[PDB]
Formats: sequence, structure tokens, C-alpha cells
Amino acid sequence: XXXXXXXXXXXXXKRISLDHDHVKVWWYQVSFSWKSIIERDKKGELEFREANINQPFGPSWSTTWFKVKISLPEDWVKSNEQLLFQWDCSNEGIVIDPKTLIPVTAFSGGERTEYVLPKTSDGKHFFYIEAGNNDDNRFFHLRKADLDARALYIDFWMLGDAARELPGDSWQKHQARQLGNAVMNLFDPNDRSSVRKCRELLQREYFDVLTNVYGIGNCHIDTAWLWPFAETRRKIVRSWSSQCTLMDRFPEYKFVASQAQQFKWLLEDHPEFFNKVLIPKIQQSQFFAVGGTWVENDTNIPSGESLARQFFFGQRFFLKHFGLKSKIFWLPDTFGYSSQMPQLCRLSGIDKFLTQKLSWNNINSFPHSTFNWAGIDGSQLLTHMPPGNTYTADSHFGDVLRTAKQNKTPEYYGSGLMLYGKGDGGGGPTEEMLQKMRRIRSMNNRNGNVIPKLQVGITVDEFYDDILKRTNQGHDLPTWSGELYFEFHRGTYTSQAQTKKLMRLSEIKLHDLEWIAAKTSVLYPDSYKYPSKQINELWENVLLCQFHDVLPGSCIEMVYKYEAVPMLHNVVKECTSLIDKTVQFLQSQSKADLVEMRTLGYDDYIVLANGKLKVIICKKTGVITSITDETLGVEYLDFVIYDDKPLGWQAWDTELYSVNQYKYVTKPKKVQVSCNTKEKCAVEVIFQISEKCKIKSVISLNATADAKLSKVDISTTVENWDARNKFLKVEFPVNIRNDFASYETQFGITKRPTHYNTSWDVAKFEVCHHKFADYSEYSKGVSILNDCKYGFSTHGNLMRLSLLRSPKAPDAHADMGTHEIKYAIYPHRGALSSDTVKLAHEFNYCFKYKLPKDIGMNFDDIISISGDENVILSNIKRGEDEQSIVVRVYESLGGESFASLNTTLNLKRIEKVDNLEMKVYNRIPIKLRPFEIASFRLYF
Amino acid sequence: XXXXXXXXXXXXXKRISLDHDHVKVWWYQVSFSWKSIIERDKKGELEFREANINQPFGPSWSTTWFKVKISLPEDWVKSNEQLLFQWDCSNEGIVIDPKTLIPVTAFSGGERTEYVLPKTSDGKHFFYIEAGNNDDNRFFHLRKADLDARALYIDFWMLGDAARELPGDSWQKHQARQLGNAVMNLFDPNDRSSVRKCRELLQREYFDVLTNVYGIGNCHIDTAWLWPFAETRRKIVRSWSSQCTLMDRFPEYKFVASQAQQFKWLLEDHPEFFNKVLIPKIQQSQFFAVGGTWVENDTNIPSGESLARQFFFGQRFFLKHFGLKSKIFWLPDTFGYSSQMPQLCRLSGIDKFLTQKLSWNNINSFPHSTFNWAGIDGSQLLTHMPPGNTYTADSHFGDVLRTAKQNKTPEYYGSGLMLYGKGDGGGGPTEEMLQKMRRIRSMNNRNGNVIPKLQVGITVDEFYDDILKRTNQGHDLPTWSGELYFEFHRGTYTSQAQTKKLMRLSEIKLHDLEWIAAKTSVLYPDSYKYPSKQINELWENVLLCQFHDVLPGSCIEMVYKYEAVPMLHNVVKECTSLIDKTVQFLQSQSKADLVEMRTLGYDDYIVLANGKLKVIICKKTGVITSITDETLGVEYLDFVIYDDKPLGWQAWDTELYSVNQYKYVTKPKKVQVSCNTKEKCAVEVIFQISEKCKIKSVISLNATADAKLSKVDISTTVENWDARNKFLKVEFPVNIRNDFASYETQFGITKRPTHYNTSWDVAKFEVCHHKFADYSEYSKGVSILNDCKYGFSTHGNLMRLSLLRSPKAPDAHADMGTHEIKYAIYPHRGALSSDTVKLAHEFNYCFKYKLPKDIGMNFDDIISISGDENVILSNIKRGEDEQSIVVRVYESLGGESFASLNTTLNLKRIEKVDNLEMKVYNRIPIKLRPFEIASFRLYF
Repeated sequence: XXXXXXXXXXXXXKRISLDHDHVKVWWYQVSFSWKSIIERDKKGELEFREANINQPFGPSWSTTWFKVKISLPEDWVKSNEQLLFQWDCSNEGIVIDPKTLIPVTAFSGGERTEYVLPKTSDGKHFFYIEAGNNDDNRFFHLRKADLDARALYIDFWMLGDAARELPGDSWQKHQARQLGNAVMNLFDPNDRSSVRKCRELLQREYFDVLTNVYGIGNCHIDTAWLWPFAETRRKIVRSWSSQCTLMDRFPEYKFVASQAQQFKWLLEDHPEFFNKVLIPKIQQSQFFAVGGTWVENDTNIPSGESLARQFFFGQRFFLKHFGLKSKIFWLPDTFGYSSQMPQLCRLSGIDKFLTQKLSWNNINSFPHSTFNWAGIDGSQLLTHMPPGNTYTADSHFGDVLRTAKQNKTPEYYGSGLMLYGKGDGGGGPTEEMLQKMRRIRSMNNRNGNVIPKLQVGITVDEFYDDILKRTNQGHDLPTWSGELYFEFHRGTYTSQAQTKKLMRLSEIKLHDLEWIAAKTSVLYPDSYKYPSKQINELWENVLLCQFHDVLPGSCIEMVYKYEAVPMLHNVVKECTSLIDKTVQFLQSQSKADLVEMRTLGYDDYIVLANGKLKVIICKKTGVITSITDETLGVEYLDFVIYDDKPLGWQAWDTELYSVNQYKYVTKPKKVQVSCNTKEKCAVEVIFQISEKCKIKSVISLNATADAKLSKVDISTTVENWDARNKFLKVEFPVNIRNDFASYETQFGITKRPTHYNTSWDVAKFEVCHHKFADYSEYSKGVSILNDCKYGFSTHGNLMRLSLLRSPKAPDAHADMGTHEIKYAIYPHRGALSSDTVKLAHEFNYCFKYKLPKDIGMNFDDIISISGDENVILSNIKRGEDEQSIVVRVYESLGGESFASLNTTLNLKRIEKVDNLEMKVYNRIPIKLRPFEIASFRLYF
Repeated sequence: XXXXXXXXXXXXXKRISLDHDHVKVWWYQVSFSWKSIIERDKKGELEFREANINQPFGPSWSTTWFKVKISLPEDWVKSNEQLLFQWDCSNEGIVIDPKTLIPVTAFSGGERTEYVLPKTSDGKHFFYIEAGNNDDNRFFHLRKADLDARALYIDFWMLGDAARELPGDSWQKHQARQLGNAVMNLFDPNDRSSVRKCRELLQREYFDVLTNVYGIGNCHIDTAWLWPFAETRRKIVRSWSSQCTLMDRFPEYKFVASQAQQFKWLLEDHPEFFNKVLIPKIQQSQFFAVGGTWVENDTNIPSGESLARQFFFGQRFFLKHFGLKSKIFWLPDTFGYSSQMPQLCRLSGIDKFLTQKLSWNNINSFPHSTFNWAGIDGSQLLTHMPPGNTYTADSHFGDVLRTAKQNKTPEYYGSGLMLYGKGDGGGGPTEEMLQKMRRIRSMNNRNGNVIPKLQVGITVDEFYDDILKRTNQGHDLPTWSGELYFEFHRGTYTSQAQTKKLMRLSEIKLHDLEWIAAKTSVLYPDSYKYPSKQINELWENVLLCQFHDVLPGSCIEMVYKYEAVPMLHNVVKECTSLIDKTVQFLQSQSKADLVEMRTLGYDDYIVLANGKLKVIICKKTGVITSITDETLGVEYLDFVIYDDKPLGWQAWDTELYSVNQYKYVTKPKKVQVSCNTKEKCAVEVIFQISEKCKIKSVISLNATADAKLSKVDISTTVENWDARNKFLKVEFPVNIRNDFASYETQFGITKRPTHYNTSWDVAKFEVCHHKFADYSEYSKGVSILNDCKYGFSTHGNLMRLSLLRSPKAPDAHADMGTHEIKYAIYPHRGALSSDTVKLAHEFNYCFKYKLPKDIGMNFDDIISISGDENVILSNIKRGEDEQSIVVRVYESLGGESFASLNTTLNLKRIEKVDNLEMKVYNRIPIKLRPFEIASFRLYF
């Protein structure tokens, strides 16, 4: 059918010319800054040397600079020709043509790329290019030219490619075939006069339901990944330069940036001439900042304060010369989404959101891609969702009509959605031939509006103007309550808990000193008292490791050591330095000060004797048998049984072997008890397994009301040895029947069933959590507190916490070494149903005691008339510039009770203020809605 | 490709002979019993007259008898020929060849059918056949014959039909084509010698992974449907006779019967010779009784007592000569299934269940058709599920390989499942050519076991022996918690509430006198005291209208009048007669007796002033604005707003018009108040709509602690007029956020979300309920009590009760006429969370007061030491034969608390006994499991 005759023939087979200049070429390498090397160039004879040939290398962390001094050949003849220099793209680097140094040019784009030499100025210039190693040898040759001949070659390549994508039943496929025919006729027998003429004839063969197809070129950059931050800091400057050279070459282009800190990275590295580059670039057009967010992160693990700073400290750039923005919120690589996001968005002045994964196309009780998200708070979020092709559809895309068809099926709207650029790497490239892409697509389809029109230059702001018109304001709409569920690729989330232990301890610790440091305002006045400039710098370093890829611990071994480096550590070390600092001139009013933040036995007979409860491990079995309440009457049989099953997948996802029996840790145990006291009781029982390894958990608790508490504390200490690729968990089967699982999400409590959605794919079902998870019919249940482990699962009502994971990924630090784990099991009652939530989250508190000399009185309870047990205040902090402070509260128990808010203060005034710390004229609500975040601001 | 050459040719086109006997033929009709007409035949000249021709008719409820006296033609020649008489099947009737009357023969089979004349006895006999009218004229002609020639014609017809079903890619399709070729060769030119010879040649062309394909011929009969009970009582005797004549013709055949009462219907109508027919039939083989159930019904609407009697009173036949049974439970036409069924099955000694609808094939978190059902009680149920082809796959099936392929995909097992016979009609037919069906399918596939073997004679009992072997005992298995959800065809469930009002009032009323009538045992001894024989006859009539098709009210107009007839009415009338009877010699110990069963204002300012709560309707709007708790703090905005939307579908399913605006009942209302008192407060507000109709609801409640109660009572009285095809509902939006909806199912409380499963198809989502439905985060919520309406819906947390429905089905009584409706709205609190459930269900109680002369003392509280608020005792009754009584309890609140059971009695003993009232040796449990039915028995 002549299918392989037209397609594979001409696609393979003045005009393009290749000249070679061997001399004047220099090479440089550092085996030990662009401004530092410019002074080391002209002076004497340094490591800069003549290359003139291909330079091989070997694996190193070193970077290799390269210098090419080119003299323009002849005068007029080769000037009209297009000047070009081809380079082989290495792992990283930069390219410059500095005098002395004005420019910064793009590198990080794909292995194929073009560098244009200015035809405006006739003379000799210089070139500075470095190549990051990880080895990749560069192929460098000068390439002259024509533009019209190469255009036809590209247009034909995108022609026949579009012929294959078009339906064979349509006449267009037979048309495009005949179009690929006539072109091949004059193209074959090597004729320049025919090629240029045939290009004109092809255009004549080209030009002879309201819908729209658009796209926005973007670069998604991970600040920490298998390449480090310092190296990727050089990678982000390559993303800006590719646009700058594209602007003069092509107009109407659109770029978006998920990092507000990206601006600062460029302003710190290139403060001089590139601060004045951004202003005409951003203000006029062609640039948009999405979300104005300081960090792109997973929202499940951290608190709302992490989401509070990124909005506020990312809005700080708006105070500088900046501020052309968009209403879209972009978290493409983020796994999972919080249920408080619809509430956080509207308050942050951002009305749109984008989600890559976590969706399906079918009747789900859900129509399509485009979606209006209604959280459990009751608020609504209009969000724009890309199809199942994700962001890799338009990434490095020359295929034209290929994914255009697959985009139309999931989406209805009046139009589709395309995201240009790659989100996997040091940063995404932006192709320079996109100008022809938009043009050649306007060659196939006619102009005027009848058939869908092709415009790549439209902005999402105008796109959101279209959705406000076509579709109704709505009452009954696409509706999904809570979060979304698809293949999560949880992976490292529960793996390498040691980086969580450091972070989660640093999380609370940095969240510790915040508010109380504003309570010393009255004591010693200067600015009064608050580490405004001091704590601002603190949040700068912490948010850097909190990114979506970095925080769970999925990365190479090099940057993983930078996670356990002072980056995480010194934060705790500086905060523990400040907490011992501010105390000196403060606590001096305290003789003996207990510092805590709030606002108002037997062996053979196997018993630990007390009133509250009883939990018993059988003899020689090693497994807890009876957990039973006398007053309640609930008896348990199948507790705390540790289970170890291997893992055969990589760091990304988790895939267990087919029907693999999980090895129990039960063995010929021995019995022991740590101490002897009414205050302290710890009974020790040893567990062992094949390839002997010591797995230790501890038992701690306070009796009743001599010790006082309602909850046990069980901490696990395990030093891993030998066998890798294993996944360890501890089971807490409730032996109870409930279709609902109580779990506390970020700023609230979400309601999720015991069984996953019927559309679920992956066998293994695990859920990420903050602190505790419960099962409650409201008259009773079982509550499980935990530390350093964010994961858990619903087994058919068997509570299983994930202690450790060891992926087969190329990381050797995820396998062996000691670990300190902690968790708990708590008895549940209807009266204690609101108590278990209160005794869970903030239990991470660490007791600390210190005393100065005595002059004063140390008892002051300064909080004013609120007293709501159903509400919990997560964050209260100051401002930037005044020093007005903000107060943010959220209701713990919601969905049933309507919390009356009497919260107020004295000696000053108060007004309700959103999460962006921006002034809002409703006033303080006397009653809080269920599952509502209440944030306020305080002024003198 | 010669596809239509072989298939449509020979399929259309001594041997078959047609003779006509005009004389000796008689006809009979009753325009005004088989035993009554036999005495009216030979005597004188009655309405029995000579027919000899085709007799036309007209629509009537009459039945037309027919008599054919046939003399055997010649002697030997036409004796060897197969004697047959063809009849045109009418709506109903019976066929007999009585001397004087021995036989009863089958009729109700399809319009085509065969009646064989005995070749054993040479002589003259008689024929008695009646035809039910609803007119259908009968075509009657005597047909002689051969058996070998007709066999080839059938075998060839099932051959070419199997050729089309077989894949064209396989050689079998090309083979069967060539098989259809050679046969057509000798068949075409009218040769008897060739046909008989070619039949032998075809058999030679026939005969030349472990799996099994089986089936069981069955007849599903609805006792009340578009044809009445008295008429279908004649229809059930036609189902038995078709088997009896089939037994001698073909062996190994299997029949099953979902009705245990079906035996009694035959024993009452034919007590003499047909009581001795069943014993060799059932005992040896070929017959199985499924479930031993008295009735086949919807389990959602009635109580457990209805499910208790059907097992017990259906097990009464086992006491007679009976009792070859099966472990399968069959409810094919039943819409929806209870969650207590896994618990009820194991106790009833029945380990298997069958479900037609309510399933899907995909990964649902569910593998396949075959399923092990785990209820919310924790118990497991192994159930056998037919594919998506339901029971109509093998119904009237000559198509052979057709549905054989579609059966294999949903099911894995080692084998598939097929159900022969039709479940829609007066009763299902069983074809007589099934003998050849099993044989011809053994002609295509070889014998011995390699390929799947075809046996239609295997019993499900042996089938359950295979499932115990191949598959594992299991831990992780197919798992679905609670009920199942697919297209329900709710329909008449909420339509025609008047038949529910009569039944639901009769439900409780018949459930009333049961236990307390055993409490008078000591008073006047004879047998002591209990209506053992009296209340047994009561349950006989009531269960008759409780069937799955009859109870919801989906039926013709004729039997619908039989629903409102004394059948439902006299039950209440006889029970209200007995309650005024037994009182006379009982209550005489009571001077003044209050009889109840248990065991221990303003207008312009628009307010009804009291302490407990406040509910306000705005002026002129007609809609309730603020329902607010002061102590709790929950304020409501959007209550009790009646909504009317039309309906464009039939009685079966419910389909609303595409985006049709539901008309509000708001209008220029006027304000009024019924009475004036602290005891009685009713404020009246009128509603009206287009084509004016008076829609009235009432307001009743008791204040606090002069009136005392925690709950309002709102009863609706509406007389329908004019416009039909409408669906009326009243909305109670909570204005709250909950992912869970609290609802009390039969014997317990099931947990269902606010959103339907993602695999749901139909837009409109409505749920059937018993009494109340709630939404609880356990600290608060909203409780809705209702009467006579079993339906409700979850709108995104808007409570909507269905008042009335008017389908477009051919029933004129579902449209107009008055209706009395009642419901309620209740305030919810954590402490009252167990109270709302207690104040909901049994509120249907009706106050009654009567007094006799005074001698005695009327206060005795006889219950002994239980006192569990979380448990509720639904039923306690006596036995059959002694007169030992049984006690059945079930826990209301479960899934959280483990209820300690101290329940016991005095002066006698007690033992745990299952739902079948059969003696069980665990003893009385001291603690009850969550969601567990506890049934016991009491002996002297």
C-alpha cells in the first residue's frame, strides 16, 4: 500500500556546510565561578591549554571548561549563511560569550541544540563553556549554512509524521501521503533550485465546531535530586537563558515557574545585569509565576506552617519589583493532596489548582478531567487537570497530531490542555523550533474560526476567563470529597525513617520557638522582642529540604548525606542554641521553672497490676493475647505482632512478590524486666529471626489516678543487618467490625473507609498519616499513636504501622544501620473520643528543664478567654515589616459540632486575616464552622 | 464466503403426518375444579358441546374447557408412528387424561409443546383441557408421525446454530460448515432412505484443561403477579407435571424449588394420589428443595421475624415425609440483600447463597463471580453467583454454544454455572428436548476427561464438594462488606405507600401479640396459655403478600385490589379482635391499666417558646430557616422543604428527565395554628402548586422536663389530584460535612458513606431504609424518623424522604387518591447518640387503653436482670409442638463496644438456639459480639 515507501524514504536519505577550525581553541579543567575564571584566563599560562581535538575523560565530580575563539570566515559570503556551533550536552554546565561578561546562555537543553552567532556585529568574540561530569565527552565543531532548505526538511519531517497519526480512513491521510509524494520528487536528485521551489509548491498544497488547542512551555526543576543543589543551582540559570534568546527569535511564547525562590537564586548569582533583565521580561508579557510559592512539596507529611511560609515568604518577592502572577496552583510531581487545600487556596488569593496524577477516566461519580474540587470543609476549588498523558505529552514534542487525539478524550470543556517541557531532570528544555511548530500546525489547518484554532501564545489567565463563560456557575458539578487516590508510589515515604526522625524533630523544634518568642515582647524593649530577622533566616534553610522529591528521601547517595548534614542538623543545633540563649535574660524571673506550652506486677503469673487496663503477652509465644476493658467490656485476641515481608521493587513504587509468606518474628523468647518501680515499668521480651538480628521495642506508660497518664508508649530500636530488600511492619489487629477509619489529616480529621475504592489497582493498600489513626463507632475503638513513621494500612481492620523499608534502588544507605522508632496503643471510649485526638498529635514534645538565679515570680497564664476543646491552635507568629503578629486556629473535631468561638485578647484589637497574612476586613467569628481554619492578626 | 448459503438454506426449506378428526370433540366454557366438572360431563346435555372447528373468543376472566375423544387409527401401522396432539398455549389452564381421574399433566410451558399418547395400552381415552383467558384462541389438531427423521432435523438445526457461535478463525467453524454441507446434500431431494442414512453418516462425522459445564432445570414462580394467586395456584401444578412426564422420558434431570409452601399447595389441591407421587420423586434423586423457605421476599423492608418464620415454618415440611435438601439459598428476583444474611444462613443450617444481580466484572477490589461473603457481623458466607447473563441465559435455550463463552469470562473456579428455565411468568417451562441437548453436546465434544465434560445431571451438593477441594479454605479471599450495589430498580418500593401503611401497621401488629401471649401462661392453665394453633394460622395469610414482587406493590390492578382486600385488612381486624379478646379474662386483674411493652408561643414574632430547641419558619416564605442548638452551637439554614419532580419511567426502574427543574411548593402561604395549650402545639402553614392541590403536613412534639419528649413528630396528609407521573420528596439539608451516613438496617446498623461507589451507573441515588437515618461525627448530627416511607437519599448531605411516587406503569391506582404520611426530625448529641436509635424504630407504637371490673393488682415487671441499652430484643416466641419458647436478641450499637450479656431468667433453664429454633448445645454467652444476633430457647 506504499506505506513504507513514502514514510521511511525521504525521511532518511548556501546549503548546510561543515567547516573545521582546529586552532584558537582552548580547554580547561578543575580537578581541585565564571567571574573567577575570567581573571585566570589572559594572565600567564594556566591550566587553560590548546585542545583542537576531541577530549576523552573519566568519572569525576569535576567540571571541564572550554574556550573557542572564532574568526569570521571571509566577509560577505559566509555571513549570509547561518552561523552555528554544535556541542554535545554533558550532565551540566554553562555557556558564555562574555565581554567582559555581559551574557549568560542556555546549556541544559537536550543533547541536540543550537547556538546562534550574532550577524549584527562583525568581528571576533570569545566562548566560555563548562561541562559537568558524572564520563561524557563533548563533540565540538563549527557549523555554517540554508534556513529555507532546512525549513523544508523539518516541515516535511513533521508532515509525514502527521500523516501516520491521522486516521487512514480519512482522506487527509491519503492527502498527506500525496503531499509527501510530490515533495520527494524534486528532493531526491540533489537540486538546490528544485528544493527551494518545491518548498513553495508544498505551501500551495497546504493552504487552499468551536474548539481550542493551546500549550505553555514550562520547566519543572527539582532543587535536590540525584544531582545536588549547588550543581542544580547552575542548572536553573540555563532555564532562563533559553527563554531570553527565544524571545527575540519568537514572540508570544509563554513560560511559567513553580518556584518563587527561583527568582532569588538568579538574583543572588547574577545580581548586576540580570536584575534588569527580568523587569521588561516579566512585566510586559510571556512570563507568569504560578502560585507564588517558595517550595514545591508533599503536603501530607508537614504541618500547615510549612504551607503558610511558602505562600507568605514567596509573596515577599511581590514587595520587590515583580508581581505579574496567575491563579493556578501547580504540584505535578507531588504525591497526594491535602483536604485543606480548597480552604488554603481561596484565602491565599489563588483560585485554581493543577494535578497530574490521582485521577481516572470513566463514570466514577465523576465526569472528566476538568474538575471543581469541594473539600470536606465545604469550600469549593476550581482546578484544571491534565489528561492521563500527564506532563510528558508535550515534553520534547515534534510529533504534532500524535497526542492531540488522546488529549481530547479525557477532557470535554470547549478546549484541551497541553503542558510543554520535561519535568524530569536538572531542569526542562524549551525547543527553539516551537515557532515553526505553531506555524506548520497553522499550515495543515486553515485560519479564521470554524475548526479548532491553534494558538500557543494564550495565557492561563485568559483560559480561566473562558471557563467562567461557557460552563455554568454551578451547583451540581463534578464532585470528589477529600483527597484523590491512584497509584501513589509511596516508596521512600516510609523508607529511611532516619531522615524523617531528624526532620520531624526539627519540624516541631522550629515550630516551637515561634510564638512564645513574641511573648517576651514586654520584658526588654528595643524593637520589643522577637527574632524577626533571625527566625526568617531559619525558615530559609529548612524549607530547602522540604521539597516533594527531597523530603521523603528518594534521591542519590550523595545528596542523601547532605540531608543528614548540618542542613537538617544545624537547624536543631541553632534552635537549641537560641532556646538556651533567650532563656538567660528571660527565665531569670524563675527560681525553678517547668517549661511546657499549653493553654489551661509479676512475671510467672504474667501481669502488670494496675486499675486502668490490662495488656498481656502469653508465655513463650511473644504475642500479646488479651487487651480488655472491664468497664467497656471489649476483649481483644489477635496485639503488637511484628511482621516482615520482602520488597522486589525500586524506590518509586512498592511491589511485593506474588503470594509471599510474611515471616513472623516469633521465636524461643526469654522474659525480662527493665526496672522496678510504681513510677517506671518496662517488661522486656526478645525477638529474633533468621540471620540473627536484634529487634527491640520498649514498653512505657503511666498507671492512673504513682504514675499518671491514659496512654502507653512503645518505642522500637532496631539495628539492621544482613538481608536487604525487606519491609518491616507491626500489626495491631482490633478484632472489631467497622466500615470507617478515623484518621487525622493536616489541619483536621478526614473520614476514610476500611476498604479502598472499587477502582483501585495496586494490591497493597497503605495510607500516609501524621500522628494517629483510629477506628470508632463512637462508643469505643482503638487508637494508635506513632512517631517517625508516617505510613500505615487498613487490612480489614488490622492496624499495621511501617517501621522501616529497604528499596532495591541504587542507594546503599537505605539498607543497614540502626534506627530509633516510637509508637503507641490507646484505649478508646465515647467520652475519651475527643481525648484520644488531643493526646496524640503533640505528644512529640520533649521535656526540658533549666534554672537561673532567683528574682521574680514565674507563674503567668497569659491566654484570654477561649477554652475550646474541639479546636486546636497550630500556629501563631509575627509579620515581616509594626511587627504585627498573626493567630491561626483550626477545629480538631468537625463534621458534627459547630464550635462557638469566643477567642479574643486584651489591651489590643484583632481582625480576621487569611493564610497569606493579608488584611481582611469579615471580623472575628463568634462561631467556627466544622473543619474550618480560623486565622487572625494582632495589631498594637 | 458461502455463509448465508449453508446457514439459511436447509434450516428453512413414517415421516411427519397430519390427520384431522373433527367428530368426538367437545368444548366447554364457564361464564359464571376438575372434580366438579367430571360429574357434569356424562350426565344429560350440559354446556359441553360439539366444537370440531377453531373457536374464537373475546377478553374475559373466564376459563374454557376442552374435550377431545380420540380413537386409535387402524391397528399396527399408525401405532409405530409417534402419536402427538398440538395445542396453542393460552394464558393458563390444565390438561388431563382422567380415568376416573388419575393424572395431572403439564400446560404452562411455551406456545410450542408436545403431548404424548401412551402406546402401551390399546384403546380409547379422554382428554380434559381448560384455557385461561386474559383473547387467545387455541389451535388443536391431532399429529401422527419419524422419531429418527425429526431427530436429524433438530440435530442439524442445533448444528448450524453452533457453527455461527464458534469462532470463524478456528477450524471448527469451517468443519461445522462442511458438516452442514454433506447433510444438506441428501436432505434436499426428499428421500426418506437418504435422510435416515445421512443421519448415521453425520454421527460418524461427529465422533472421531479440566473444566465442567453443568446446569439445573428450574422454575421460578411468583405467587402473586399480574395474574392472581388463585389462578397461579393452577399454574404451579403444571410445573410438577412437566417433570413427572420428563422423568420416564429422560433420567438424571434436576429440578429445584424456591418455595417450601409449593409442596403444601400441591398437597392441598391434590391430596390423594399426588402425595404418594412426591415420595419416590424427591427421596431417590432428581429433586432438591432450595433453602427450605416458605416465602421468597425482599429482606430490606420487613423485620427478622418474617425471615424467622419462613425458615421455621418451611422446615415444618421436614417433619412430614420430605427432607432431601440443599445448602444453597436462592433469591434471584429479590432486589437488594441484608447484611445479617451471613449470620442468618449459618444458623439456619444453610451454607450457600445465590444472587442474580448486584455485581460487576472488573477489579473492584473483587475478583470474580464466585464469592465468599463476609458480613459486617464478621461471619463469612460462601455464595455462588451466576454471571451477568443472569437466569435468562439458559432459559428456553436451544442455542447451545452461544452463552457458553460469555459464561466463562466472569467466572474462574474450575467450572461455570448455568440456570435453566424462565423466572418471568406464571411459572417456568422445562423443555423435553433437553435429553438431546445433553447428547448432541456430547456429540460435538468427545468423551473421557481431557476437554470440559458436559453433564446436566450433577447436583449443586456435589458442586459444593468440588469448591471445598480445589480452592483453599482461605483467609484473604474475595471480600465485600455490607450489602451489594447495582441498578436496584427501586421503583414501586416508594410508590403506593398505602399498601405499606397497611402492611407496616400489620407488621408490628402481628409482631405485637406474639410474646406477651406467652406471659399469661400461668394465669389460666389448660395448655397453659398461648395461641399456638391460632397464631400459626395468622402467619400463614400474612407471609403470602410479603413476597418480593408483591410487597413493594409492583403488579397489575386486579391483584392490587387484593392487597387492600381483607388479606391485609382482616389480619389487623382479627388481631384487633384477639387483643380485645384475651384482655377480657386477663386484664380483669387491672382496675385502670396503661398497656405498653418495654423492659424498664407566638405568631407575628414567629416563635414557639420552650427550652429544648427552636425551629422557625420564615414569614411568607414557607421554608424553615433556623434549627439551632444553644448548648451545642450548631445553626442550620437551608429545613423541611418539599420538592416535586416528575418521573418518565415505568414501575420497575426510576428514570428522571434530563436536567428537569424540580418544582418547589412555595407559594403565597397563610399562617395558622391548630390548638392552644402547653400540652398540644401545632402551627399550620399552607402549601399549594399549579393545578391546585392541598399538600398538608402536621407539627407535633412534647416540650421538655407540660409535655415531655426529645423528638418532634411531623405527619403529612396529601390527597393527590390531576397531574400524574410525578415524584414527591421532602428535603432536610443538614448543612454539615460528613463522609459517613448512619443508617439502621435489619437487625443492626450498617455503615454507608455519603457518596455512592465509583462504579455506580444510574444518576439518581436513593437508599431503602427501615425507620431512621442519621449523620454523625459522634459529637453531633441530625436524626430523621419516618413512617410508611422506606426510601431516602444522600444528596451531598441533604436528607430527602420520599413521600409518594406515581409510575407510568399500567396501574391507575398508583396515581390519585389520599395518603397519610408521617415522619420526624431529631436533634443529635454524643450523649443522645445511643438515644436517637432507641427513640426511632419502635415509635410506631399506638396508644391503647381499656379497663375491666376491679379485682387484683395490675403492676408486675417480670423481666429478669439484663439491662443492656446497646442491645434490643426484636422477637421472643413459642415453638410448634412442650410449647417451649424462644428468645432472640440483637445488639443495636455495634462495631465499637463489646456488649456484656447478663441476660437470663428464673424458675427454668435456658440454652442458645439458632434462627431455625433448633437445639444448640454453646451456652448463653456472658458477652455479645458487636453486630451479633443472640437467640435462645426456654424450657420448663
